[PDB]
Amino acid sequence: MSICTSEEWQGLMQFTLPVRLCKEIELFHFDIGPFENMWPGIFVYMVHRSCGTSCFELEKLCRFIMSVKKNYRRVPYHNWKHAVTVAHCMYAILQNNHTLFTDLERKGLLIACLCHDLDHRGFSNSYLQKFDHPLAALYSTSTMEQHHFSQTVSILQLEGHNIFSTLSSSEYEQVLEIIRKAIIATDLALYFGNRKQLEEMYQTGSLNLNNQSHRDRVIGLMMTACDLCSVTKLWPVTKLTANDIYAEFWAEGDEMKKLGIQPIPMMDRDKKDEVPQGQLGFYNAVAIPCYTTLTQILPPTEPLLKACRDNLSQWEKVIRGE
Ligand SMILES: CCCc1nc(C)c2c(C)nc3cc(OCc4ccc5ccccc5n4)ccc3n12
Ligand SMILES: [Mg+2]
Ligand SMILES: [Zn+2]
Repeated sequence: MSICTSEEWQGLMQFTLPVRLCKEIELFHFDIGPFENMWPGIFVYMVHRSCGTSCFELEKLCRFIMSVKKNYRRVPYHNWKHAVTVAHCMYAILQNNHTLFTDLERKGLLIACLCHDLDHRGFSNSYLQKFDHPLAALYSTSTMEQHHFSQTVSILQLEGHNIFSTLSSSEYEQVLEIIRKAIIATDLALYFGNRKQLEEMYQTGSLNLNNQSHRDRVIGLMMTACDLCSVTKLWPVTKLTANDIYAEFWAEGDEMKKLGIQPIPMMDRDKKDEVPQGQLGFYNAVAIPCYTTLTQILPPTEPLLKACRDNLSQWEKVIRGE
């Protein structure tokens, strides 16, 4: 497992954020894209702002973040950029719904988002379970996500990395649970059930944030919303991100071909033409319903729904040749 150098976490301690970035970070549609060098410092800032400067021991935090960074691989999409992207969206939702969530939860959720794709390979849970690869035997379901959490704990177990040590064993065990459920929730195979339950609970008015299982379900949908948030950016960022995703999908399809298996059209680079229709279907069946139910449960998150509506509109425009 990769460990940051002495030169990386200390430099991060030194980092400060420009004034104009402080303002824009608060926007849902903010794109971290153009600020690569500043990405670690952006997360620190977000953590300090959301949780408090007294929250974690700075030195332990810097080690943790820079070591998380080194455990993201050089893959087209499920990389370090994705991790910070997802953490930022979480920060925006949390800032607009601050007191609905406890100190511990905001700490856990921010750290969970950063680590939620730790050591991703560019391969889906479908690939691994239908090939093997020991990970699918180690985790029969949810599968990469179980691996991501395993990695999260491993990095915490590195010397001077455990940011949660100053917590009482009660709060400590809780924050791990928060992180575990939240990371697992990022398996999209689970999202569909989750959103139906939440839809059912909201429409009937059963929904109660004092109810832990309800609260667990809300957190998981927030995770889905953050995980998918590239659909909520300005169109050219969304379109550029779509390239990265397909780069990974097609590379998975290519390894499948090498091993004598036909991949689905989504992972088939020969089926490039079907992308806009595939996107349209993803927005209609996944993204739109996600951000709709989210807006219902958390009204301040509506700009997320709006941006996704806008991007759906764009994909429709591509389909009809415009
Ligand atoms: C697994 C990553 C989840 C995810 N995060 C984002 C942020 C996206 C985004 C933005 N788009 C996604 C599109 C998908 O599949 C859609 C699809 C379905 C059938 C196809 C057939 C041929 C060509 C492309 C197809 N695409 C599947 C997952 C998508 N996705
Ligand atoms: Mg994932
Ligand atoms: Zn992800």
